[PDB]
Amino acid sequence: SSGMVTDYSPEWSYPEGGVKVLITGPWQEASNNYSCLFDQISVPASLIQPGVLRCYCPAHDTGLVTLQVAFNNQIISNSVVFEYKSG
Amino acid sequence: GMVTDYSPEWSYPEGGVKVLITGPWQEASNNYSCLFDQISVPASLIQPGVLRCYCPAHDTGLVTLQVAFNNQIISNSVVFEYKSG
Repeated sequence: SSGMVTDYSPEWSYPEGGVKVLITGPWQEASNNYSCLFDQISVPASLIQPGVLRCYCPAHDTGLVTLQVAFNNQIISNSVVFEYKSG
Repeated sequence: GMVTDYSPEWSYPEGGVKVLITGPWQEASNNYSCLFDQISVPASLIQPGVLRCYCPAHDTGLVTLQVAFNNQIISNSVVFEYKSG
């Protein structure tokens, strides 16, 4: 299940967060221990189906941040840019 | 089959927003498309079960979003919204 993020949507959120984000990649594990880290802030993630993780982004100041996928809190993907826009 | 999820669920009237739609999409052939209130736009299979498309422009309001293959609808309809902006 370790590898690289193939896509994610949306690529941004307003500062208050609370936006669903889908992240695709080689995630296959059955165990419910996936999480997503936005600028190191962790939120739980759910495996919708093989290769598809869903999470609701956390609140964060405007700016660009790293978005990573972890399993048992261990980073298992590359970092991709996620943007918090002032809006 | 059925759409398992999709994101984002909305767009501004001008459209031009990337939308990922997940489900039982396995086909190898490059003939997937997405229908927004009957407006068709091409879609690409990023990887099994994952389709990417860029939504069309549309007047404010709720519309149906469906997945098709070879121009024939193969999924249920899910709500997609164009917000005033």
